[PDB]
Amino acid sequence: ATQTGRTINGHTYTDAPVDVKLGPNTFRIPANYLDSQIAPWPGEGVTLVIEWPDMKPTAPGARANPRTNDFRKEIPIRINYVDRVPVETLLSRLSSNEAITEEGSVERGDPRDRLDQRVAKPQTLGLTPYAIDEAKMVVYAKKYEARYGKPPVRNPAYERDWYIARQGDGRISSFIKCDGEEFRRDGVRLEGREVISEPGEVAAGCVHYFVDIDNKLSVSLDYKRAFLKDWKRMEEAVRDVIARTRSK
Ligand SMILES: [Br-]
Ligand SMILES: [Br-]
Ligand SMILES: [Br-]
Ligand SMILES: [Br-]
Ligand SMILES: [Br-]
Ligand SMILES: [Br-]
Ligand SMILES: [Br-]
Ligand SMILES: [Br-]
Ligand SMILES: [Br-]
Ligand SMILES: [Br-]
Ligand SMILES: [Br-]
Ligand SMILES: [Cl-]
Ligand SMILES: [Cl-]
Ligand SMILES: [Cl-]
Ligand SMILES: [Cl-]
Repeated sequence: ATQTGRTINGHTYTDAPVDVKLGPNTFRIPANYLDSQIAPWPGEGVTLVIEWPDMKPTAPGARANPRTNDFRKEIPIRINYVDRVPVETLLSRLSSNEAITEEGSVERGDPRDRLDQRVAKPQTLGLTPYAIDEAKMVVYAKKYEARYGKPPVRNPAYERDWYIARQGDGRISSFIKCDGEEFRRDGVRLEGREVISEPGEVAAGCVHYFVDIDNKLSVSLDYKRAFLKDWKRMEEAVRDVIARTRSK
């Protein structure tokens, strides 16, 4: 309860901790982490926000309208208690197509949405890029056309670049999908602490997944592809929050 921001519509914004339930655990999260900067929205899970480049929360109340922070620096963080699926296999199930294709359908053989049909690329930023295998699309498009009378649609929005990081035993520990350079340009540029946008350009986006197996949490970040180089500091900032705020 140390720091104080504006008072708007009667509410004085502070960084005082707020009790947040995720499964059976209670996390005492400084209010200014929260998307609302007051209390969790109704529903399961919570949304936090951190700010590029130092992965610190928005100053208390600075996101409240009229905002005083720079919205282009925000990185929204959806944290969920995982109780509908196994947390230990979540990242492998997101990177395949068992859920979005029917058992034994032509679409279950789609190489685009299965990690085990994509092609590993050379490491960069500690990530293994995984690319679409156009040779497998030829075979797929044949059985798809012969069975529907139509060649399959190559919609660039659903042909994202994928990135994988792994633990020593091979388990997936990070999974990131980004708009391809064919779908979207970066739409912003960075030098130092500040990000200024390119108008008429839609910023390329990534979604970035990881889990906390011990707390049974999934974490989903949505951020501009221009921020991708700092993916590890983002994980580090969120895992520190999770570690520090959990009520022992
Ligand atoms: Br919230
Ligand atoms: Br609501
Ligand atoms: Br302020
Ligand atoms: Br779930
Ligand atoms: Br390599
Ligand atoms: Br997709
Ligand atoms: Br895995
Ligand atoms: Br993990
Ligand atoms: Br922007
Ligand atoms: Br998405
Ligand atoms: Br904290
Ligand atoms: Cl509280
Ligand atoms: Cl919950
Ligand atoms: Cl590899
Ligand atoms: Cl490995």
